[PDB]
Amino acid sequence: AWQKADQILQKFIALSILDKLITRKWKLLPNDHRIGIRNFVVGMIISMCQDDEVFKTQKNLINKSDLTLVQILKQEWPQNWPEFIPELIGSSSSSVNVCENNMIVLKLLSEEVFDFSAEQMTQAKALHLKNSMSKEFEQIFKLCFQVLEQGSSSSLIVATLESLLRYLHWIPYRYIYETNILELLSTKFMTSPDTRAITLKCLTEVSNLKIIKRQTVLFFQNTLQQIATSVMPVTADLKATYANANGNDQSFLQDLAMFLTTYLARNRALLESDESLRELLLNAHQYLIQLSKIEERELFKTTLDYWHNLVADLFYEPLKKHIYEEICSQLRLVIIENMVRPEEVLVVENDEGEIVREFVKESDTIQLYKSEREVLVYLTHLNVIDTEEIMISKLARQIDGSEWSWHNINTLSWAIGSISGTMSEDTEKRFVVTVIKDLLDLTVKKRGKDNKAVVASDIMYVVGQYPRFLKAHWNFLRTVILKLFEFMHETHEGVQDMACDTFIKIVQKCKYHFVIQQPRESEPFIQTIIRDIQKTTADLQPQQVHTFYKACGIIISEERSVAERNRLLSDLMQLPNMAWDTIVEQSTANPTLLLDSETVKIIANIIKTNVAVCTSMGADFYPQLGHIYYNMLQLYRAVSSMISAQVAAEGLIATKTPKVRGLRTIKKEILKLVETYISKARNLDDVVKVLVEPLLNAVLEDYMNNVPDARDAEVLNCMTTVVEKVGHMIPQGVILILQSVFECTLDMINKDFTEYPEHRVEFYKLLKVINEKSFAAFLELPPAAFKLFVDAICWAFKHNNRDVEVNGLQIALDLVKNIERMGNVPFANEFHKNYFFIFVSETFFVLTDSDHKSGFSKQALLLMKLISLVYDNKTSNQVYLSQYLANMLSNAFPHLTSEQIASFLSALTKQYKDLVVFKGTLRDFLVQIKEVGGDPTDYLFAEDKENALMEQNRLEREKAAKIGGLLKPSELDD
Repeated sequence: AWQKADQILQKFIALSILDKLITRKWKLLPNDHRIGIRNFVVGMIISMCQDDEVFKTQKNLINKSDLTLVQILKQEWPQNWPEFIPELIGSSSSSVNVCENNMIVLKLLSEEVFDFSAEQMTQAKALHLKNSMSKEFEQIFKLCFQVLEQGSSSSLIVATLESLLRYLHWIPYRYIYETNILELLSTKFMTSPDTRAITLKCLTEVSNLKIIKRQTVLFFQNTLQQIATSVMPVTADLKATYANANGNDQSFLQDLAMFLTTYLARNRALLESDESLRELLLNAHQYLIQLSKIEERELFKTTLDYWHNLVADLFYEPLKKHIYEEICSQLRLVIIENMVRPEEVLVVENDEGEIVREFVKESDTIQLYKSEREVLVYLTHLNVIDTEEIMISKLARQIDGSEWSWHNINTLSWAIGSISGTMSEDTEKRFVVTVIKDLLDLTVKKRGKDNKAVVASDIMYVVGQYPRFLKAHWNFLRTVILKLFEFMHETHEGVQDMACDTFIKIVQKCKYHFVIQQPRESEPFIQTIIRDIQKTTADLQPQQVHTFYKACGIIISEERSVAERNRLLSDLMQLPNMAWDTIVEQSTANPTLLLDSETVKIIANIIKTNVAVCTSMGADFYPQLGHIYYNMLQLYRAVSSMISAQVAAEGLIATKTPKVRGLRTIKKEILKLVETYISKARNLDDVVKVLVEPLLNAVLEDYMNNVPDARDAEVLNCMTTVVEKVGHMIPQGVILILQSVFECTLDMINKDFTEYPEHRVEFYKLLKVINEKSFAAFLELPPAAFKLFVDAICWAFKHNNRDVEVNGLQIALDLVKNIERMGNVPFANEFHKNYFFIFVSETFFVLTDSDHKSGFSKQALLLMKLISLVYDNKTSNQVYLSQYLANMLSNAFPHLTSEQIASFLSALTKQYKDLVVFKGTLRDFLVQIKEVGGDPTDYLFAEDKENALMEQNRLEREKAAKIGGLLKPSELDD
């Protein structure tokens, strides 16, 4: 029906008609109608553009005719339109407006077919397009260059530069460097403010090509000269300029930062060698120092990434450092004055200059901090005298009041804390003594809740970053702890939270010092701490009280003598054990207390207190656990009746009520306490003899018999740690666990991939450890349940959730490993008959699934082991498996010919020992197979590049560890 085209032009739904044909019926038309159509569209576009009024007030229709033309080139060009570019050039010299619109065409075309993607052009497919279509990237360049030499129109030149940028990566590099285009860009087009932005982007892009030495210097020289001349001198206050600039000028300053950093990262060594370009070198860095003062996240990160490169290089190569000494001096100041907030600092300034407890934990910020800390640490090693001097003289100006402000004391505190590990122990000692004296003196000077909160957070930050100093100076340690206790009485919850966090952080390093009796002291500080605990912690929220008891438990586990450690534990637990004996009394007399918010809250917080101490004490917590254990399990049973009663009485809807939520929190914390102890228990035979049976008895039937919405995923998690630590010697216990949680949980999660997301995760963690530690339990299952196990396994690795998929694959691998192990036994024959093919097809399906971007390597390994399971067995039915696989491949890839299927099948089964080679075979074929079709292929290479990055990070970390201060104390063990 399309035929009525050429006339309507030579229009809203008229161009829409061609669009439906080009996208759905184009490759059907003979070469006849295709030459005709492409010609009358290039024709009528040209007509519109030669008329000025149509050109001016109509760019909207010229736009979608360009989009139409692009859709044509995508299909026709180059193989069936070998002379499009000549027809482009030809028609361009005939009219200025045609030429400009032709530039827009070039741009849109590259946006559609060339720079659809760009960065990952480091590969064979784009390298194909580049040097095979070289002849007409040569033409596109030549057109752009000729237009730039004799072009007049601002909008034309802009359009030309926009397409240039789009094409720079395609053009034989010869043409960028032997032409005078680089001189042209870096002078005339930097001078003109209309062309400036795009020219800078172009030149940035040039610093990213595959590489002349003289020209790269030259264009940088020109560009810097033209900025100084036409835009702003190196001395300009860019922080101010930026703050007051419009959108265009801000964008320009960002582009300048990008240009300088990218050029200098690549070409710095060039400029360092010739001691004639030193000024230009320092000048470009001086510009970046100015840019680095701008208050804008992305501009700041852009500069910082570059400084990190520079100063890491100078530290490893110190003979270069003299060159940049003044630049590094300015940079210390910029960084010290513009520190990102460490994650340890829990109070913040909002919109209305209110000091609050941050809600949000931004980890975009955590990476910015990490990079800034490293820059400051490298700068500190480069000049530790300058660094210390800056920080101490800045602190003096906080103290004399001349530069006092929240912002200034914060950034400086954060910098001081961020360089812990950079100094010798001696230099650090003198440094930290002064800083702490000054920050304490600020806590006395600066009154009001706000002041107090700001300065408290800074002093807590600093002391928590210098445990090495505290460990060596018992007097400062005690004083610092007493001050933290004082902070725990402040009304600001952010300050309290940080006081408990800092207490914990220092105790992790200094615990020994709290347990021994110090000279000058009547008793170990842990004794004093415990006796005053009720006073010390009276203002804390329960969550902070739990941290405080956690820190005490870390100190108590330093006492290696049993009677004394047990008595410290008993003393620590006096308050929660008193509350526990009371509430156990009261609640068992009147079980409806369990529906009371306050009572539930009391119980939950007792259990949480025990979890917190157990987390720190591990195996040493047993006397306390054994003190509450039976009443705790009775409480669990009692709370479980309450919950079932509300469900029976109200509906399912009961689980949404606060009463039932409150009741389940008790069950969840009890399961956490027991999981936590069993995960660290040393006495495993006692765990089995005394703890396990009452635990399974209290928890398993209750889980099995509850309604789905009232089953706690925490039961699965507790059972995973039980099986993991003692599963090897509770075979009956593991069978009960399976019997109680297996079918009923599988029923909850086998309808979709999303409902009961924690049950899903904890279910496959539990199956993986059962399959591993007590595989015999899966044989005590009736065959109907084994069948369910096999389906559940496949179901798991069908998820896109990594935290389920990885376990499904592991369990499939452990199961096949097992079946491989038993050889020619009845069960293996059953497995082949009933389950082996399910695993083969389900594995191959997820492995080929383009939507399933996770897990390639392990899936390939499982397919390898399945294939090995048959072809490595001399008496198995091998040709049957080859026929099955030929059918499966034919079905997955219907477009392959029989010989292509043959060749894939044969390469697939040729070897099944070396995973690296197998993976490569599979990838080679799947990439070829999915090229024809356009399906995605990177998922195939993603596990590898994620593994190379992790290796890269582990190497960096190992180097960083040798440089004092790069890793913070908390990251050191310890």
